[PDB]
Amino acid sequence: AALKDQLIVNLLKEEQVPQNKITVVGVGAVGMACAISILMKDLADELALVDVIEDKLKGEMMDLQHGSLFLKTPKIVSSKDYSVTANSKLVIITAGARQQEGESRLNLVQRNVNIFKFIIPNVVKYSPQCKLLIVSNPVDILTYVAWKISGFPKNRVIGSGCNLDSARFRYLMGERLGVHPLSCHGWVLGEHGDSSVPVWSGVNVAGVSLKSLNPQLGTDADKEQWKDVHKQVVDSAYEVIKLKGYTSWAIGLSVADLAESIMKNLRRVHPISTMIKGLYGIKEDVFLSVPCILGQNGISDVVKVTLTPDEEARLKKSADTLWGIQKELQF
Amino acid sequence: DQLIVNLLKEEQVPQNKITVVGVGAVGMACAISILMKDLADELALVDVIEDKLKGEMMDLQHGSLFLKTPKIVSSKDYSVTANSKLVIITAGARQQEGESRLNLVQRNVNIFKFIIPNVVKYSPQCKLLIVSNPVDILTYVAWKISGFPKNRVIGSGCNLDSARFRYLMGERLGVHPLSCHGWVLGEHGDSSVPVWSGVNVAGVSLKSLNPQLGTDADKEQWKDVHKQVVDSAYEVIKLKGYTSWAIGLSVADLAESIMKNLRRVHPISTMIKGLYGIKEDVFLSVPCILGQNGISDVVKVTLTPDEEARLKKSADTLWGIQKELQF
Amino acid sequence: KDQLIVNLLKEEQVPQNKITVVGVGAVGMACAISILMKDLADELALVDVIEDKLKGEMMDLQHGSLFLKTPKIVSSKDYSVTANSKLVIITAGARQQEGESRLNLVQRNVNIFKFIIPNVVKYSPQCKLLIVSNPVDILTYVAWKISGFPKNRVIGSGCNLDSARFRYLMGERLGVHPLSCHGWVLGEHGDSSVPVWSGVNVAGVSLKSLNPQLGTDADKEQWKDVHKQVVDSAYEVIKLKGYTSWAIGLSVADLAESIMKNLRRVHPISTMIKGLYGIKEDVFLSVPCILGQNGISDVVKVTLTPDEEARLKKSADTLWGIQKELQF
Amino acid sequence: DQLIVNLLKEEQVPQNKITVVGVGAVGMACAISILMKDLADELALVDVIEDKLKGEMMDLQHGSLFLKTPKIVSSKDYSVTANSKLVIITAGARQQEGESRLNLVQRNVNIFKFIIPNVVKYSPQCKLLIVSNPVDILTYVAWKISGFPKNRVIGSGCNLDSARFRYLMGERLGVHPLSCHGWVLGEHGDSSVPVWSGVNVAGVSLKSLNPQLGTDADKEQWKDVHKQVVDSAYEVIKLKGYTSWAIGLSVADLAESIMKNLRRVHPISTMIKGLYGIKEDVFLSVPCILGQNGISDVVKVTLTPDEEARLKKSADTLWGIQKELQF
Repeated sequence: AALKDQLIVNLLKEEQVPQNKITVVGVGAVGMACAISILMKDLADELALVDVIEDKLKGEMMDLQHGSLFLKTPKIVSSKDYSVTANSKLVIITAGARQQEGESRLNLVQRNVNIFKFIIPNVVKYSPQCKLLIVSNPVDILTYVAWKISGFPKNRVIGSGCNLDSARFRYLMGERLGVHPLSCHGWVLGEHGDSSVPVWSGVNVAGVSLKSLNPQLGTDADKEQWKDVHKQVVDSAYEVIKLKGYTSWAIGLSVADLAESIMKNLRRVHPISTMIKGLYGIKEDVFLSVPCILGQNGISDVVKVTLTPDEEARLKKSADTLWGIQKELQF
Repeated sequence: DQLIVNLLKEEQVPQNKITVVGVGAVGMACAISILMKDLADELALVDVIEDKLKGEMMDLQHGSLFLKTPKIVSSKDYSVTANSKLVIITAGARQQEGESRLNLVQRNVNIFKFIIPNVVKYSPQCKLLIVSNPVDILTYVAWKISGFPKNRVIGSGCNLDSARFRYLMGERLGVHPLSCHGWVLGEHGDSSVPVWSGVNVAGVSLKSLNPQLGTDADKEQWKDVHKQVVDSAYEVIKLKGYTSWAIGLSVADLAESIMKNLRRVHPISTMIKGLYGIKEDVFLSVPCILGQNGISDVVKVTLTPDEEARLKKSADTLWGIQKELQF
Repeated sequence: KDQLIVNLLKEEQVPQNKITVVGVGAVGMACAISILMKDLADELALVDVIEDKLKGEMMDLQHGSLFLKTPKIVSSKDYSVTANSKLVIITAGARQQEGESRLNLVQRNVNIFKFIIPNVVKYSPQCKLLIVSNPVDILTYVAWKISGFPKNRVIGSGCNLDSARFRYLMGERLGVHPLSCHGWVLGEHGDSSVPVWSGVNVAGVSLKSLNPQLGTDADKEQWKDVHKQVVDSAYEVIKLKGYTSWAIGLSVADLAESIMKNLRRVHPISTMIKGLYGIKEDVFLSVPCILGQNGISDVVKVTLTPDEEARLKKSADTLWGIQKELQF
Repeated sequence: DQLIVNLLKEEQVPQNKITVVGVGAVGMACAISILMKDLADELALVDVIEDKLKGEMMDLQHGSLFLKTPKIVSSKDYSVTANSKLVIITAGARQQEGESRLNLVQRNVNIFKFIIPNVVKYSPQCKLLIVSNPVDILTYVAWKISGFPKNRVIGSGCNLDSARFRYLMGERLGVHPLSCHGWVLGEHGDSSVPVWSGVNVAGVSLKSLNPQLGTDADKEQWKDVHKQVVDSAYEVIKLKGYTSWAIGLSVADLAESIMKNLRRVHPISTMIKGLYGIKEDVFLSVPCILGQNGISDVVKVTLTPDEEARLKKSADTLWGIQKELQF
């Protein structure tokens, strides 16, 4: 308009050329938790939202845009069309059918396959070089699904996996000791949720392992009953869902932590879900959480945790179960 | 005990504590924004619905690894709010269809006669920040019930209205809203006043370049920007059912000024008797200096006669409702 | 270690948000620490001709890595270390000596820039250039000429720190945070800068509308002394501590933030103003500029009084009178 | 006051104030790090050279627009430090060539007999963080002159040594130092102790994979990492003449745990009489829990016989000198 041209003289015709762009697919509670956390950590210069419900999608977009004065992310966009996501560095998948009472993982996954067969090829088309971060449950199997459909190399398809399980473990460990979770170390690996593995040998403060002071740590003979910390981790989502109906804030913060390592090329070590065929005795195409070095090319390296026979067996059983489900999937 | 050796029988007194009352979408957006900005060393949540409260508290605690707020607590018992520097009220009644204004406001008075005295009892020195709508009269109600001096009872007012104005302003100009200046004042919502004489970029008044700016003669109809602001909450509610994120960021911005004693200027709701021709105890949004004692100073905005009449009218409407309230 | 970490990907890292600082004097290291603590870069490169000092500064920054989010800090006298920078900040140059004319001082900076700038352009053809070396406005012209860059990608820090100082002093007078005190100092950085009194305001309330003599000798609040303090600032600080560093470092990192995050905020920085503001020469002067990922894309047009006009024109004449004598 | 109307007679007092004593390169690096981490609502600087002091203050004030610390003050008079939560001591004297270690400490005692009583008069409830070298003995000196309980007198100790270890470890492994764990304890400087048993990534002890880790038979020669840690300051001093940036960031990390009550674990200098077989009043670095009350708890590291003997030898040297100081 004329007033704008009285106020401002334009000296450059510029192109879009997005530079540090993140897409979040799905604007349910998880997706919007991821979105607000990413915004308040200044990780992106452009944020795109995608979902199939157009009213909801646009109203979330607008609500975020109205806070722009208080943010440092200049462009917030949304559309049901995936061209809005073009040139993302990182695309976060939180969409999918949510599990019904009594529904098996096989049935739920199969319900999601038709959804992912639409989303993933669309994401890959408009951002052929992006990293894919899968959050939708069940996380380990859906990361496999996204990997197979995308054709992406394994380093660029990542499941959020046990990142939050380990965060929950450290929160509860810290509450017990009276120390901040940042200084309380412990790793929950393997399958996300009920079959995860607390690696008791690695639980430590300031490099002092608890098991060195308490040889019964994590067993039924343990006088402090640290096995119940892992049980609380396993039961956390059910507990929160019972009180408030869903979880959102912690997974959103967890996912923004992963986004930070990717966008900033930090090469921090995260318990996240990666294709571990060839490692820990696994012989099939399976995604499980191990400590992964996460940076600008996704997962480039893994730490080799020394596992006991019991821990290794729990891992192999998960991989067998996972593979048993996956080979029954109709793509 | 074998791992950690205690050396100090110390007792924990909260130094920079904030309480949010109400854990609906508005209160939780305030909570998450306050946690992300590292403004409190303790966050307390209060609501009457005990399971939903506890579940929100737990969801936040599970993210502690990613935060710098080492204690997050909740309870329907207001003792958990003790020693808050700042208490943010988002609870209240929603209008029933066919219910009248005063009657809705009176129901809010009855609600606040429980909430405010419990807040005052455990944090006698806190600042009170009222976000519940309708904000201007409910700030008055909180002020009356609390007994606090006026500098320590604040309404969020037109803070979000102005941020929306600066967002829409920035879209027309291709400029970041941080560099687009404009002020919406008065009664939050439909009767608010955009002060066209102050709209500027880099100290260049837009009205000086477009003398009809804001009027019906405006060739670019910039009054539609203020209409978009007035309709904003309505459009978003229609689309997604409620608003949460923008009000949360806006309230965290006020909390930052208070907790860090910044003395930035915000368009917030304060008790303006004595100014802009107002004679009664009424709260309207003007530019306020916000710091560790609340609102200590106001910027005197030169208003046109039409603008001044609008402020006076909405002050009359507010006082008409307020003098019928039963405390 | 191969037993501990198993490599899964053969990767060649390309930095995506790299910044270079040229010159590791006090101004350069202040820009460096501020940029690191604002998490603006995924890689920081330092360049300087003093090899020992340069390496000691790099090591000292690297030892703080644990407390930072910038995973790679490198340095060399060789500009290959700067390859693929989004943003290159020049603080190096010559300092005037006893008996040396201004023209000769600037010419020594030209000859220095004739080594630095072509090396910067060799390794980062698409970078934005931010010139901090004094005399700022002339040397931004020198860098632009030598680089062959289009004007949107050569930025001089200009009056950014001057306006920040004005806003600090304004906030001290009023008891308001400088974030809420608005005023613009434009034109030439330093002695000949121009305070645009018409724009000084709080919350959109122009102080001149309340005080018609604002900024004049008849002003009873004597606001002219605020600008005089702005002009004298560097001199007072240099007299007391020997140099200035912290403030310019913070203001450069504020500029770096708008560029790296494509914010399109408005800053009083030095841009090639030929054909604008009544100016006819290829000269750099500070006006309110829209700063983003392509540099300066747009300029706000401040309405100037006749006095303000004449001062900007006079600065343009002064700058051009020097620039036309230079040997590139 | 046509522009601003005052509404409140406030006698403002600082709520989150930090003081830095000494504006040499270490002190100013501490200051800029603390300003940029938004840790304080007021920052005070103190030193004996008035021109240098005022100029550093002015240089910081001129960046206020880019900060969130609304008051920055300085003086040589300690009244400017009143009501500090935390006071950081970086001032002192450097060992001249041919000067005995005992004489150097005593010269620092004499300076501290002026500094510490003035700090304590104006901030009787502060935590004291001693950065001046040699840190371990000077934390003792400040403790004795202040009369403070041990929890409130903290030496920066081995915090930076461990950060350098983790930097060098991360460089060897291709991993960010945040994910590389290792602890350097004891006396800051040539005699520090690297606790090889705690060195790990993701809870995987490197010693479990390499039993010779840190010994002369170590095929990867990790002992050279701790030698680099010990030689670091000397190398950087040789190249640029002093060190500043890293110690500044390290101090601001400790200030963060104090100001925000984080209760993180840091390898810092604390009175450890009663632990590790030590029977005198000496300060050494062990893993401490750091919060709003200073050092409240300590992690009990299992030390091998060699490691226990290094720590006890440092204790003996420390006490040997401390025994001979004139207070």
